[PDB]
Amino acid sequence: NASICTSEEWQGLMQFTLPVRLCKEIELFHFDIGPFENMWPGIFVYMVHRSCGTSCFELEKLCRFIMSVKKNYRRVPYHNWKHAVTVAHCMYAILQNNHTLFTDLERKGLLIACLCHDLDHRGFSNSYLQKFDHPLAALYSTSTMEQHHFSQTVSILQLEGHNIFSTLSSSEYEQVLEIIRKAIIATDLALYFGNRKQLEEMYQTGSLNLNNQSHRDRVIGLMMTACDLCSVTKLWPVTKLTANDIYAEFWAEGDEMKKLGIQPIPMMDRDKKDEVPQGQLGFYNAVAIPCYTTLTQILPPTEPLLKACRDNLQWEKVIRGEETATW
Amino acid sequence: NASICTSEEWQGLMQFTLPVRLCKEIELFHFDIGPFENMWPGIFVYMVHRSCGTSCFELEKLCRFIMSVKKNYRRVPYHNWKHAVTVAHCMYAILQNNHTLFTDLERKGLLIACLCHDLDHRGFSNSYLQKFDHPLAALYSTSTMEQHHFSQTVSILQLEGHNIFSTLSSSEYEQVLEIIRKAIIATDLALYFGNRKQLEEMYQTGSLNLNNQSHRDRVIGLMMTACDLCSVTKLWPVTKLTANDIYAEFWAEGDEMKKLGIQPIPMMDRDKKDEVPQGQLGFYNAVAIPCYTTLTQILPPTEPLLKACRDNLSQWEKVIRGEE
Ligand SMILES: CC(=O)Nc1nc2ccccc2c(=O)[nH]1
Ligand SMILES: [Mg+2]
Ligand SMILES: [Mg+2]
Ligand SMILES: [Zn+2]
Ligand SMILES: [Zn+2]
Repeated sequence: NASICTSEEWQGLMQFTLPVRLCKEIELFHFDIGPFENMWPGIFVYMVHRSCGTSCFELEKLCRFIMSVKKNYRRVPYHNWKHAVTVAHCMYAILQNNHTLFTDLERKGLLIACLCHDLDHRGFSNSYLQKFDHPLAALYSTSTMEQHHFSQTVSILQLEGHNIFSTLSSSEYEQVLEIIRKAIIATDLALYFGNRKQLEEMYQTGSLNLNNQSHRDRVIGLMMTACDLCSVTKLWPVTKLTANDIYAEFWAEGDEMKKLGIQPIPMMDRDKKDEVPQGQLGFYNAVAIPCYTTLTQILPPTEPLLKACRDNLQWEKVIRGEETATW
Repeated sequence: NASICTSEEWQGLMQFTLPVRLCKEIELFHFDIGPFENMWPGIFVYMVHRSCGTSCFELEKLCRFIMSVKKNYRRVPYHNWKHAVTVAHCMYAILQNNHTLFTDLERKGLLIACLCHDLDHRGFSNSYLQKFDHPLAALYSTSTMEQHHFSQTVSILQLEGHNIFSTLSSSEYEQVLEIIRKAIIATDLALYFGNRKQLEEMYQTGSLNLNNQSHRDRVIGLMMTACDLCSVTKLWPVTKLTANDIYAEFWAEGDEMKKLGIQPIPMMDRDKKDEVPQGQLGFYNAVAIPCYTTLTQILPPTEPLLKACRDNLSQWEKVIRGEE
C-alpha cells in the first residue's frame, strides 16, 4: 500500500550536497524552504546527519526511505511534500536549540515522525471522513487521518531496504515506533486543546518534570503541534502564501461537501472568503499564540517562534484595511 | 501614429563601438546597463551583431529602427527605454548560453521583441485600463497593453527605411512577425502562471519536446517572463535600488484615485512604502523564483539567473528582519 521510489531518485539523493550559504540559514527558526525545491530531500538528509550523526542510519536505506516518503505524499494544495519538509525543519531547529533535553532515539524518531506526519493525506479533514462514514472513519474512530498516517509510516518502513531502524534493538525499535505513533497522533488538533491546558497547569504549578515520561510525551506533543503550525512563524509574505494553500484545500472539501448535499462550515466555503481574516485572528488567539506561549515557557530557546507568531497576528492590520499587494 | 528618428540619431549610432572594457562584462547574466546611458542603443546593436551576425540587418535600417523604438518609449518611472534594453540584454545572455537551441529567425525575432515588448507604455496595468475605462481598453479587450505594444511594433516596421525584415522571404517575414507577436503577448504576467504550470507538468512527465512548435512557443514565453523580471537577477547594490518597480502600476492607479479627491487604500498609495521590502519577498516567492526554477530545468545554462534571484531574496529577508 506504500509507493516506492525509483533507483534514480534514491541514487541522486545520495550525491546531493547542501550549498555552503544554506548551512548558516537552515539553523534559524524563520528559515523558509520555499525557494529551494530541488534541495528538499537533500535538506532532510542534512538535518538528520547534523542532529543524529552520519552513521546513525545507512545512507542508501535513508535515501530510499526519504524518496518513498516523498512519493507517498499526494498532489494536494497544502498537506503535501513541502509541508512535511517544513514541519521537519521546524523540529530540527527546536532540537538543535534544546539538543541535550532529548535522547538520540527521540531525536531520530521526531525528525522521522515530522517527515511522515501527513503521509497519504487526501485533502480531507477528520470531520469529513466521520460525517460521510468513510472506511477510514470505521477503521479509526478517533484521530482518523493521524492513525492512517502512522499506518503508512510503518508500511514504508516495512518495504525492502527501507528499514532505517533495523540497526536498533527489538526494545529500542518498539520504543521508536511508539515515539513516532504518539508524535503523529499528537498532530490531531482536537488533542492539542487538552494537551496545552494540562501543560500550562503543570508549568504554572511547578510540577512539570522533563524526567517524568508522561510529562515528556506531553511536551513532545506540544512540539509536534508547534512544528505542524510553523507557517504562522515565518515572515509575513511566506505566512500569507501558505494561508492561500491551506484555504485552497479547505475550499475543495467544501466543494465536495456541497455536491453531497451538505453545506460546509464558513472556513471551507469559497463563497465566504471575506470571513478569512477574522477566522485567522480567531485561530491565532485560540490555537497558535497559546501553543507558542506554552512552548516558550517550557523550552525558552523557542522564543523566536512566539515573536514571529505575535508579528503575524498582520492579520489585525488586514482586518483594519491596511494590507499590502499580492502577486 | 508611429514615430520615426532624425538623420543625426541613426547616423551617430552607426559610428558607435562598445568600449573593450565591457566585452566580457556584457556576456554575464548579472550585467547592469545602469552606468552606461549614452551607450544603450549601441549595446543593443553590439548584441544583435554578436547574436545574429553583422550581415543580418542593413546597419542603417537597424540603427533607424532602434532610434525610433527609443523615441516610442514614454518618460514613465518603470516601463521605459532603460527597461527595454535591460530586458533585451537578459535575452542576449540567455541566447548566447543556449547558442545551439534557437534558430536564426528566433534569435533576431526575440531580441527585437524584447526591445519592443513595452512600446508606448503609460505606467498603467491592464487592471486599471479596464476599471477607470481608459481609451486603450476600448481598443484592446484582453492583454490590452501587450496587443498595443505589438500594434506599435508593426506600426514602426511599416515606416520608411525601417523594415529590417524586408530582406526575408514571404513566409520568413510571416514566421518572424508571429514569433514577435507571441513573445510580446507572453509578457502579460497574467498569462505567465498558466504557461509555467503547463511547462512544469511537461518537464516532470517527460512530455517536453523542443521539436514541437507549441512547446517552443511556451518555452519562449517563459524566457520572455524571465527577461521581463531580470532586475531581480542583478547584484544586490543594483537590485536594492529597484524595490519600487513592482509597485509602479499600483501607485499609478492610486495617483488617479487621488485625482478624484480619493485617498486610496494603502497598497495603491505611494506615500505608504513601509511594506515595500515585504512586497519584494512575496513577489520573489510567488513569481520570480518559480519562473527561474522552471527556466533552469528546461535550459540548465540559465542557472545563474536562479542563483542571483535566490541571493537577492536572502538580502530582502535581511532588510525585513532589520539585519542590513
Ligand atoms: C481558521 C483556521 O482554522 N485557520 C487555520 N489556519 C492555519 C494556518 C497555518 C497552519 C495551520 C492552520 C489551520 O489549521 N487553520
Ligand atoms: Mg495532519
Ligand atoms: Mg509589459
Ligand atoms: Zn501537518
Ligand atoms: Zn516589461
